[PDB]
Amino acid sequence: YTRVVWCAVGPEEQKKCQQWSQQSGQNVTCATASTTDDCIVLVLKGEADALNLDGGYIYTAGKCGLVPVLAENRKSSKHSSLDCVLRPTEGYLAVAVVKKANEGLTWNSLKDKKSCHTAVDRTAGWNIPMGLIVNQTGSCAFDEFFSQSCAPGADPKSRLCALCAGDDQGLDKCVPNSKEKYYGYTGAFRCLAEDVGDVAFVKNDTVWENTNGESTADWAKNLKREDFRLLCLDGTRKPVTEAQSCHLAVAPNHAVVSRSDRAAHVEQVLLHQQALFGKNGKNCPDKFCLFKSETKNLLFNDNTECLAKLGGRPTYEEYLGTEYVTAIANLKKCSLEACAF
Ligand SMILES: *[C@@H]1O[C@H](CO)[C@@H](O[C@@H]2O[C@H](CO)[C@@H](O)[C@H](O)[C@H]2NC(C)=O)[C@H](O)[C@H]1NC(C)=O
Ligand SMILES: C[C@@H](C(=O)O)c1cccc(Oc2ccccc2)c1
Ligand SMILES: *[C@@H]1O[C@H](CO)[C@@H](O)[C@H](O)[C@H]1NC(C)=O
Ligand SMILES: [Fe+3]
Ligand SMILES: [Zn+2]
Ligand SMILES: [Zn+2]
Repeated sequence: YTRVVWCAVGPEEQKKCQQWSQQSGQNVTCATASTTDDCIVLVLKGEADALNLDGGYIYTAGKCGLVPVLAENRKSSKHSSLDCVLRPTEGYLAVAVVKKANEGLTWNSLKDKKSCHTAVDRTAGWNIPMGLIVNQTGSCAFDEFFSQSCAPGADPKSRLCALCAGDDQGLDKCVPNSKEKYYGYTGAFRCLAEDVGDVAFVKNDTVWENTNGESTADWAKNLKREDFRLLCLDGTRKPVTEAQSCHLAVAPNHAVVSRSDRAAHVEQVLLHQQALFGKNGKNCPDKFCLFKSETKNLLFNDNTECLAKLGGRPTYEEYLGTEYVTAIANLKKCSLEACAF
């Protein structure tokens, strides 16, 4: 009676989830929805139990009363004896990436350029960079700052969707799931790499995992790191090896959320599922790896080492930290105490 219904966002997640479901002997089964917001609503209703969320999505979910359960944890430096599940999480570095060739474009000349964003309301792709730009300009006209963008989840006929490409057929332009060619970390970095946009708002790790052979994927196999630079907030440009000193912010790790009344069942099952299909897991790479999806980042980021227990049974505000929570409150002025649903 601890069976968990995962929420898959879009059909490729759904496909991975079904393979997970089948491989788990139905300890995990799958609900599917078209956007993250719809998946949150399913969980609210009790029609799904859980999914992994970006930080901006944890905020929306948390005002609706959902709670973080386990955090994604990637490759670590200090405290590396301590086992992944126990090891605290550090956050990731939100960066703004450009082409080297595009000379002279800096954090200080982004007005009227072309922008690539993971999705609207995501941490590295939107909350951080738009939060900065509104604050930098005293202006809530964030939809008027770039000339065109791919910002999945924005109005498809607005300039915020003009660069979005939609699916293999050109359908679903600007939908916030992986059918949108330029959706997500890997999508927004693609948007930049094919020179559709002038800047992509992603995290530090995306640049590395999609260059210098780390990706075999079609558009990525020939990408070279030296061809990109990070935009720092002092107006300078740096190599993508300097993310530590040229980032826009540090982001709270993506975390599994659930209904509070289900949080404990979800926690146990996921710990158990990870021992079966995570990094060194009994059945990965043999039958199934929870943490791989050929760089599509389906249901978990592909760089995820393990899902880690959280210290202090945190609220969602505590999980996100009080800096990030205000920044998001401030930004949402352009648009306090209400669940959105
Ligand atoms: C930014 O991201 C890259 C890619 O994740 C980091 O480099 C990896 O880090 C671990 C140790 O932290 C190495 O052992 C991996 O092999 C690296 N991956 C690759 C593909 O080279 C880098 O450390 C991160 N930088 C900062 C400043 O956070
Ligand atoms: C308020 C709304 C708008 O466009 O006017 C908006 C702004 C930014 C992000 C959004 O995405 C969500 C999603 C769920 C709840 C609230 C906002 C929704
Ligand atoms: C924007 O301005 C407010 C007011 O100073 C500040 O609290 C917030 O952290 C700023 N947001 C970002 C994303 O830097
Ligand atoms: Fe994120
Ligand atoms: Zn910093
Ligand atoms: Zn607390």
